[PDB]
Amino acid sequence: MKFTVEREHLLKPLQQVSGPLGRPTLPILGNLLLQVADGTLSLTGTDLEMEMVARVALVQPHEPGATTVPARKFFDICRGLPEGAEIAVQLEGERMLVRSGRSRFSLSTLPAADFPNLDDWQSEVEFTLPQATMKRLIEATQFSMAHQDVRYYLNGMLFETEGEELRTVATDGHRLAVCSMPIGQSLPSHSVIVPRKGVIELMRMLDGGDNPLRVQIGSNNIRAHVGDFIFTSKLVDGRFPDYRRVLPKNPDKHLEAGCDLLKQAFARAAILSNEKFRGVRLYVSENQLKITANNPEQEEAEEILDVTYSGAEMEIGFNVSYVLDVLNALKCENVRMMLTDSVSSVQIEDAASQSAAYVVMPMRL
Amino acid sequence: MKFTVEREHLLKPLQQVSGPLPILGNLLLQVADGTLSLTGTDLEMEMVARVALVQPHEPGATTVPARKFFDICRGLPEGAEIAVQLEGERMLVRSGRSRFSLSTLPAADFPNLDDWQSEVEFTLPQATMKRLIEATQFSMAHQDVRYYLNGMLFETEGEELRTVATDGHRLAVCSMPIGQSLPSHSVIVPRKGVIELMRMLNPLRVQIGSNNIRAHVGDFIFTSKLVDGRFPDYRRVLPKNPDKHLEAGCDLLKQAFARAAILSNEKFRGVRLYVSENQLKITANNPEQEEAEEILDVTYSGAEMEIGFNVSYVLDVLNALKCENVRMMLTDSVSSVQIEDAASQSAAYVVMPMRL
Ligand SMILES: O=C(O)c1cc2[nH]c3c(c2cc1Cl)CCCC3
Ligand SMILES: [Ca+2]
Ligand SMILES: [Ca+2]
Ligand SMILES: [Ca+2]
Ligand SMILES: [Ca+2]
Ligand SMILES: [Ca+2]
Repeated sequence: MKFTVEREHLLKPLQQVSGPLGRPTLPILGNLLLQVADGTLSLTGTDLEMEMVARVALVQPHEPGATTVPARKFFDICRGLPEGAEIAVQLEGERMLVRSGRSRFSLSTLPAADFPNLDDWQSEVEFTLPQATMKRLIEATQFSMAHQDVRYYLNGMLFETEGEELRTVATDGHRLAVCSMPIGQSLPSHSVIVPRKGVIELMRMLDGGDNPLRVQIGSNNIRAHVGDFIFTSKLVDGRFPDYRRVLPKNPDKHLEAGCDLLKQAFARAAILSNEKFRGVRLYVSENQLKITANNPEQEEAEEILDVTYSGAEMEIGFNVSYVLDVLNALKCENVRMMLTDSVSSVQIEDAASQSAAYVVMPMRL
Repeated sequence: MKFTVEREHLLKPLQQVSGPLPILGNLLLQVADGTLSLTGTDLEMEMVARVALVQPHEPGATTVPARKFFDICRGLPEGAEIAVQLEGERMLVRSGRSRFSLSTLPAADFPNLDDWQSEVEFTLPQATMKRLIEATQFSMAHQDVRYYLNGMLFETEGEELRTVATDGHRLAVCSMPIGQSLPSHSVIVPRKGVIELMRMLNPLRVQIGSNNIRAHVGDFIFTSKLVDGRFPDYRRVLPKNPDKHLEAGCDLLKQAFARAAILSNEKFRGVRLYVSENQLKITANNPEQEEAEEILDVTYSGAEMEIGFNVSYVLDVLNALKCENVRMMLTDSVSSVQIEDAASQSAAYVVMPMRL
């Protein structure tokens, strides 16, 4: 194996493939697979559940072959080299030698034959969509995912195809987020759970260019194709909850308010809320919302806002962190809070769009 | 106590006094004459800020949580007026239609530092004191049992102010002329107070006493206790005669160190240096049998030798230097090495050799 590549053509691909890799349990998991074949350098990083592949064209003389080298060490060397540095790489048995100017580097290798290989799988549904659409879908729901839960299925994100739309669903049991976006393609119905790190990697590969994203989904796998990068991940088997049964059936009390004004009022009030439970009180009356928070230290905050509201008065408690999470994810001018009573969930949406909806459970305080 | 003041005039002062026991997490607010005074402390050091009050005000003093009162004022929108009044066991904060009642502790209970006399006084530009601290800060010890090293020596001599810092493995010296005739004096400022003095940096007026150090800049006053101990003489740490002189490009030397370090030992990162005529070879290796080598064009001419260095110690020096050319003054394979900028003698750095 032999290749010479300019620093900047190797740098970003190296960062991408290293994504799925802190403390590797076994030595080979800390390594990247390098392959030179048909004038192309393929790089691969894995964690047994997912793979990130980068393909790099070779304009300089090269020789076929494959080896694995430490990801972090090889990335650090290339990054450390000066801009425009020519990086000559050759496999020499047990070591891979890296040369650039009068800089010399020798890396430990493990056989390419020993590198983990995710089994082949048959695609069942395929569609293309803009990178921006995928970014929107992930950023709207990502925060609602559970962290290291025993209910493994909640630690991921549901991906749903229905009609002309692609949909994401995330919930941690306490609060729910759901976002739908049209893609202009007739789709069958699949409901697959994408793991936590898979959601991160999907988000990582969107460089904000106009390169379309090609998505393939199977019974047990998902694949995402952006530019010269191919991401494959195994899916999480389980029974993910339906969002249609979590959405409030009867929201009779609709409140409309400025998103940023609601956000900054909640943020100021949060300062004096209970440090563990993060509870804020909401009193809603005609065209006005009052936000109050108190902690065991006997401290009190109060905020008063002009809103649009015609319904009956009610008092309701919320975990302020959940509300602030929703409002930061919406990033719009006007927000809509769909209420029922003090013991039922709220539905929070963008006032101008039904494409995203949020459900937060009420709180006793 | 009662005052109404613009948000703009509180933001900067609040940030400075929240720099440095339950009462230590609070800020002392005093209203006297036509001034609001804000004080934060950690028992060792103290930061006082003054802000003028033109709106109807009432004199008095209380204490309120530092992080909370700051987060409230900063959380409010720009152009907001902030009305504050003490009402029994609570301080009421009002702006627009935002209300805040914070828990209080009496002003009489707030820990004030003992009164002390100034023995040495001098004024110097902000940029000079920044320069003096920046050049030596990294060489301070962190949690060493030798408490006198957990800080920085401030020395006056002739017309110069000098900072010295050492962790026993590497030492840093920097001298700057301030244009004033000074008495010879040395004091040790605690590392926490050193970093605080750095953040507040229009001349700075400095007052040094037997057990305290004070700094006046703008409308802020920083007072800190001194570390009571005997600090090592830098004059005896500098090598007697480093006859071997290596001159290298600062950035090239930096990058060649950072790249080689990648393949050194993860626990104690060191590189080997082979010096010959107009060439420097930087090598490194690890328990995985991995090797790095960096060849550099330099200016030397002296005798060939091999010497190892801790990567972090050298990089720290080169990052402080921020210059074109670095001069490395060597003696032998087992002795300390002096590092300086090639064009200036203001700063000197001494690093122990490392065995690899
Ligand atoms: O390596 C050196 O030149 C060196 C020598 C030193 N001798 C002493 C210290 C010291 C530091 C260095 Cl860097 C600090 C504590 C007092 C005695
Ligand atoms: Ca080799
Ligand atoms: Ca003022
Ligand atoms: Ca000032
Ligand atoms: Ca030699
Ligand atoms: Ca050696």
